[PDB]
Amino acid sequence: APDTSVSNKQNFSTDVIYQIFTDRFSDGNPANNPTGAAFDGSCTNLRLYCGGDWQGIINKINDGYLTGMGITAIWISQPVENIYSVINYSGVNNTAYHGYWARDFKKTNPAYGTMQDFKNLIDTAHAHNIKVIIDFAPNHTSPASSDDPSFAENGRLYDNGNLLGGYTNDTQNLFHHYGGTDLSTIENGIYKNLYDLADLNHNNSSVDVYLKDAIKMWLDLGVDGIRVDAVKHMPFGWQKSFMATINNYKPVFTFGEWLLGVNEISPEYHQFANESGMSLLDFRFAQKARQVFRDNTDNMYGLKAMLEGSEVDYAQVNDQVTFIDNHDMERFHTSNGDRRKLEQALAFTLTSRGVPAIYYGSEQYMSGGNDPDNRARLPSFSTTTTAYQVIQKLAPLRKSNPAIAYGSTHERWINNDVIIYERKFGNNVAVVAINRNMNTPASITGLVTSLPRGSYNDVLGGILNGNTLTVGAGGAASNFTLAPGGTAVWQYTTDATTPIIGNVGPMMAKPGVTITIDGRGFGSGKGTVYFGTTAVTGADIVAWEDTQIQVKIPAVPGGIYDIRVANAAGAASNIYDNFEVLTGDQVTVRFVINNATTALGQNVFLTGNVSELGNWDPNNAIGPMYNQVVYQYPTWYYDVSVPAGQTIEFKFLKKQGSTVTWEGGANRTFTTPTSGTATVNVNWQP
Ligand SMILES: C[C@H]1O[C@H](O[C@H]2[C@H](O)[C@@H](O)[C@H](O)O[C@@H]2CO)[C@H](O)[C@@H](O)[C@@H]1N[C@H]1C=C(CO)[C@@H](O[C@H]2O[C@H](CO)[C@@H](O)[C@H](O)[C@H]2O)[C@H](O)[C@H]1O
Ligand SMILES: [Ca+2]
Ligand SMILES: [Ca+2]
Repeated sequence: APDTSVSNKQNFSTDVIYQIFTDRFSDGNPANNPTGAAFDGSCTNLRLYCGGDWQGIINKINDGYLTGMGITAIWISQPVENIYSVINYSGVNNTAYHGYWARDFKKTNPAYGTMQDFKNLIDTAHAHNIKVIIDFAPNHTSPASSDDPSFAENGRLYDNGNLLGGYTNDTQNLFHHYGGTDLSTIENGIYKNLYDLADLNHNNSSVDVYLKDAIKMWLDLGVDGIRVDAVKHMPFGWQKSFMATINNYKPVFTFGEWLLGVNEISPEYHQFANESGMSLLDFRFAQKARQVFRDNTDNMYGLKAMLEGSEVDYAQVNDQVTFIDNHDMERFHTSNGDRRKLEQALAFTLTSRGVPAIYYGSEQYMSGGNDPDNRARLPSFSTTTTAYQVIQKLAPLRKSNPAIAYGSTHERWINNDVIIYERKFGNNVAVVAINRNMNTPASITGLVTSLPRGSYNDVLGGILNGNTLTVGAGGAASNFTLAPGGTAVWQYTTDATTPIIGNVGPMMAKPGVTITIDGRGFGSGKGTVYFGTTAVTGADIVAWEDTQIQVKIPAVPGGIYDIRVANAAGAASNIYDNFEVLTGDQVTVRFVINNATTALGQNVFLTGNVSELGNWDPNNAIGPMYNQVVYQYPTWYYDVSVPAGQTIEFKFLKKQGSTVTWEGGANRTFTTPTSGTATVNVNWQP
């Protein structure tokens, strides 16, 4: 089907996501509203339920509020049943309005709707070519005190009505009981509890299998994407086996939230987007966009350096979800902030690389500080605000112009307050000019673009004071003055004669899974897909058309491969690298090694004979292992995704800089479980 189709669950670069807090959008069914102390119909106590639901979203899709804006994907609050308690935290009452305090991952939150209401939402969104992304928060259940079992619902987890267990007297060890995190280390943030939430123990086989069973249930209901909460607070090896469960079953676009502060660049963050099998909410983008367009704490050279730096640091930058604010930030618009600042920041996000997300109420200029004040009920459904019109004119270009959905980003003109960049994909191009200075016009001289000659009209129709661009020979533009606050977008689309790959989804799966390769210029007739030098042709190519190919992963050994497409005429595409072929289905095994004493700067790692363990390469070994919370030094431990049902060979090693010290003796062997969990507990062999 085409790359822009609503049925494309794997890749979202052609979409614009509207992020809805279900409770704060529209109460379409008053009969499902919480009663008593859990409800506030005026929505002035922002920690109570206001009444918004799935019928309210169905209504705003039907009457054209969302589709008039050009939205093609909706991201809603976690749909699962939550605790019913009103918890009083030092005077103020709190409810699960936000969907994050789960008690049954197999049932719906009835304040939002019934399972029939969820089905009706999937089907009415799809009939209007809107994809549906759900939050999924598998790190915890709800507020709990094992010392006081009467507090809230004591973190109890149910499985479709059946109690699996609570936090007090957890003889099954369904939960973690190591105390609360001080966030000092990533290790500390993973196994210790955050706030008062009952942390799930993913090394318990029942919890592992249950969470994997529950995500497949929501995939069977037709969801198109998953946003997973608190990814830096769950074992990276368990999350990799969780992604393999999704990708080897029904692959959908998945991304997580790993929060970064202003001008924080974390290698672990980039490593997670590049290796987990999921992408990330692009905080690096969001924070620099706020410094330049909102806070004025950096200028356009900072913006340029972030766009240029992130194109390299993210192995698949077209999968990162961008935004200028969301549920974990103060709203972009401030009380004394010029609305043009919000309007330019939205135009910047909508024409940039990645998958744009707009937080509900941006188009109505909502302001508010941090939680809960950034989650007020949206005040109006006015269809005529400038911000609504800016999204309406620009959001369609992600479907119609492949330079915007997939293209590279090239700075063509810049100074402290102005940037003009070009997006380019084959011969499709979009050029965007932004002057953030609200009182000084900018004289543009010397602009050269990849546009053919013509008089290009601003796609924004001059509403943000843009102008026509006259382009002559060699892509040279005639000089112009960019108005104060001016933003203009100019574009040209045409056919690709040669194959170009813009995006691939999923990026990690076992042999036989169908992956989706999107781009332009593939042609009508089936050609060849290369995974490395292995060619797959004929019946293994499930679908071929000019913008999308669906092909089965060949039976190649586990490892990472370059993908390349050749059309029927033998013309080959660009390489899309970093694809990981798994050895098979995954299970997460806890590896524990005792008596492994180390020097300062020396850490313990694991490697072995399958690609998941780095294929005996010390530079690709698993670790550094942990050694503080679950087990303490000199015992080291780590949760590692490993192929299910087979005998692996492995050894531990110590690494300090360039020096590797391998365990002596024979190679260790272990037969892994077919999907469930397991622990290996061994002693260092000198
Ligand atoms: C649990 C929180 O998770 C998300 O934010 C994460 C992010 O995904 C991580 O990878 C990142 O690195 O750390 C962030 C912080 O954990 C999500 O976006 C947050 O909004 C989410 N917050 C929830 C959960 C709770 C905790 O029960 C609520 O806070 C309550 O807890 C405190 C202390 O007990 C009380 O004083 C408050 O009054 C409670 O509301 C939040 O309301 C809710 O937003
Ligand atoms: Ca309601
Ligand atoms: Ca955790």
